[PDB]
Amino acid sequence: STGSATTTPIDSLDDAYITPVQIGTPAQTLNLDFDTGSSDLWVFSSETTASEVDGQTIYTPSKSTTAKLLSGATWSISYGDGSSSSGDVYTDTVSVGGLTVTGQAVESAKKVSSSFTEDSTIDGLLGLAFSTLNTVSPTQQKTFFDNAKASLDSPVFTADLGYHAPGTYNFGFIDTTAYTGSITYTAVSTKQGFWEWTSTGYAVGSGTFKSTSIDGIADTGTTLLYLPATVVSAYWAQVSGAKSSSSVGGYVFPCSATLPSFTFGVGSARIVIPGDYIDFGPISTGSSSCFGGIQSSAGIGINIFGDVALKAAFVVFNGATTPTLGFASK
Repeated sequence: STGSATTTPIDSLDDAYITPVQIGTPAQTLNLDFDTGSSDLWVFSSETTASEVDGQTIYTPSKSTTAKLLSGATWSISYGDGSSSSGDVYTDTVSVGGLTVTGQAVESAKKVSSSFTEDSTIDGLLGLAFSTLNTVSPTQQKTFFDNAKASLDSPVFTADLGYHAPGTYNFGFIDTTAYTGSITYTAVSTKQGFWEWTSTGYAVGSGTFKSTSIDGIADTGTTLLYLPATVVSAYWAQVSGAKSSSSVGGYVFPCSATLPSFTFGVGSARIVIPGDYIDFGPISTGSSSCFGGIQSSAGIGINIFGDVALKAAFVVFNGATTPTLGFASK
């Protein structure tokens, strides 16, 4: 089997992407944030504290003839950005882009933190990291991809995120028309439960490539590109007037600037992030200070290849017995 679903930016900055997912019988379609940095499929629901729901579409398990309470199971997750959610668990039928899993754990939120309530466009998350990170207790549950894997034509999914435009998540096949050149594959460590890999270096604009190992994770659920402070300083030094602002929380730059590109290495291959992808717009409405899309990972504890980096590539998440990651230009 295969599946193919369009993923759409939630706003004009590409802050996140939502993908429609069918849950239950008859189908209840919710728009979920596909997240290669976590391993829980959770949804706003009829059980979510009413004051914490503000415009999201909710899953109502009592209206699904295939929903079953997973007796005794609870979940609670805290994400790297300080957000959180928790609740109980149903199993139900879940379909993405024509690919159907029966008996998928659907984690129903009883509580969500403020940033989730404030994002009316995101009805929940669909985790695509390794199932070892799933938070369901006392019986850990499998991700949608892990449940689908055995049935897929090939044990892979691909992320093709758009810049200021829709893109695609495919399951079970590699669309050879969706990228240019060849796909370069690179080793993955699953020891922390993430799609963790080592970039071979970077370049700023038209500058020379610096060969240096940069360990990090491919995280579709993170908006920006978080890299070591040395690398980030080298980038912003090429933008007149750019500076790190403690009050704003990162590097800012004059909105009148033209940003240089940023290249990262994948083996001997190179992925180029155009300068425009690094512009996240005014820090507040009407400001002439703009927020940068490349930020320091110091204090996060890990480097993160988030959407800014991933949307410059066609990315293969190869879930074979020994997982690997593939990157192609597009």
